[PDB]
Amino acid sequence: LADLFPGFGSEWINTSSGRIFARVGGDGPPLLLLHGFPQTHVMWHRVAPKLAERFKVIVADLPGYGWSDMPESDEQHTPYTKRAMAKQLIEAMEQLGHVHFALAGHNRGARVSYRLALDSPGRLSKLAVLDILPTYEYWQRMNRAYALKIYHWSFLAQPAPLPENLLGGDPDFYVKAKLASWTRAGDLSAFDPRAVEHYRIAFADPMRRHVMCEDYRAGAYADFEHDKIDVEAGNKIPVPMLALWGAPLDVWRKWASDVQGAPIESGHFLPEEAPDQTAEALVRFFS
Amino acid sequence: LADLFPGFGSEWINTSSGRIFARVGGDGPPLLLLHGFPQTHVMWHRVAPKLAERFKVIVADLPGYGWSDMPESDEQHTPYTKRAMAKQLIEAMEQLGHVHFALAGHNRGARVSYRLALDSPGRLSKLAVLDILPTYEYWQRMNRAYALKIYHWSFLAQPAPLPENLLGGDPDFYVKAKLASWTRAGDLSAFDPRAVEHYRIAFADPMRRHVMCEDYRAGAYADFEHDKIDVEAGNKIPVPMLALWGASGIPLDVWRKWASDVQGAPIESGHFLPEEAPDQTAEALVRFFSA
Ligand SMILES: [Ca+2]
Ligand SMILES: [Cl-]
Ligand SMILES: [Cl-]
Ligand SMILES: [Cl-]
Ligand SMILES: [Cl-]
Ligand SMILES: [Cl-]
Repeated sequence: LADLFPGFGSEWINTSSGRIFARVGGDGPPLLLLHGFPQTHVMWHRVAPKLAERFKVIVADLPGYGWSDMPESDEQHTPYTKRAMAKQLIEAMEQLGHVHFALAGHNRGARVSYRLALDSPGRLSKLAVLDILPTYEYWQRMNRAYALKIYHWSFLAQPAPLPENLLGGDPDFYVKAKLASWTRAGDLSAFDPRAVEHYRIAFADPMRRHVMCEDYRAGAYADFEHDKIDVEAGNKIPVPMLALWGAPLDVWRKWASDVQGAPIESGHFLPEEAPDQTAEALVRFFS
Repeated sequence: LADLFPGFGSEWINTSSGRIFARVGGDGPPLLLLHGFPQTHVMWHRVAPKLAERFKVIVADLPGYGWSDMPESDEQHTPYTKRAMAKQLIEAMEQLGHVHFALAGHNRGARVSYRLALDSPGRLSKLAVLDILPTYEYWQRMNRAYALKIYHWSFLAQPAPLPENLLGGDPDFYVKAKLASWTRAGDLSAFDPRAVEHYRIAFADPMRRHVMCEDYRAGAYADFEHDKIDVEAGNKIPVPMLALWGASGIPLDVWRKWASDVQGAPIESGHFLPEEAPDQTAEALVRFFSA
């Protein structure tokens, strides 16, 4: 497994729920970067150096993902809810003395990030979300077309052990196919092979796959209900925020009072498919 | 594999799309019985002997299922569309000299049946559909709760080889889980173990699993489009129809939008009416088809 973060250290950060693994590099204002599914912190490897020219960059594995410890889940999926994950990452950031920081997230990590912003806006100076809409919005959009496109939101949310059983036959296939299918190219050619190996190794562990299913179960149930409370109360994120998407601002303006955004010429995996454009947009925004 | 239709004959019926396997028994007016997923013609074993007291009963494996041949599919899933399956079964029935017949279907076979009625109503005297709504209706209701409660429509419809590869590591566990999950009780107690073995052996063949996925792909795409044309156009089935459904399975208001002469009732059952509630299902069918 390759070290794809030149000039970054490696830290296990203690919390009350378990250690968070992170790569840490740079100097200046602090910036946390959160990956999603089916990836690890490594996804940020093409953009984190650019950001570290200006910021102290913390590139964390989500709770239960990568090298982070796996808290024990429960019937309501609680440690893998985005509220819970956000609380754990706030604790981790406190261990570093960061109580007000910038945050960028992608995929599940972006969901942690907007939930963090809704629950604890004082923690964030600025927020960026990469290629997502709020969980509530995806569920509200879940007609035939969406059910077919984002089938994994309901498949992975089926009660255990259904998805776990199926995934264990040929995990490597599935992860590689999901990586590829979500890119513009529809193959793996946008990824560094070393990064793909990180993703594959993580996905090969049944306990790590189980976490991912718990994350999607939370996405279908508690996360949805947490979002629904905010939409019903008319709550909006006050934190200055950037929404980037792969070629949404209308949607985010319903959720956030100070939001800007732009399409990036990319499939889903912006930091790997479009690293120069992504980095430039993030540096400009967070400066 | 057990013979679950003692005294019925066996036929392999040629069509332009491949052979249809059927068990054939009884005497009287012709009645075709069509199973669905993840089953075979054996699902009817607890009702067919009762029906054979009153009808000439033809218990067919769907195109690509059980012992029927498996036509090669195409990009539009054409042979596994309900339109195409219905055409094929019409040909098979003509080979037996049945150009006007009664028809009952369950699950995918019920979808073949109502599509047959929409395309070729003159073929049918009467039709029964067991524990289904039209494909269009399933998709139109789609929202979070249905996506989560009923996920396999979208999963099995993903482009190949995604579901095929996921199903190939441990097929027995998935087929058994689906059979159980759709019953009233959530276990395998409703089924004869010998029938389960038929289902398991069918599902063990990767080519048979590919057909099932193609059937669900058709269900997401062309079948949905075919139904959409009919509902939008206001076309209704004129054939007298029975909708029989499980109280723990899926209606008559829905069907009335699709059919001009429909009656129906629930039965206390999960989805698998002919196995879970065989006496009641047999009686309901005998009454409807004999009246
Ligand atoms: Ca002949
Ligand atoms: Cl996501
Ligand atoms: Cl056709
Ligand atoms: Cl069905
Ligand atoms: Cl249905
Ligand atoms: Cl009964």
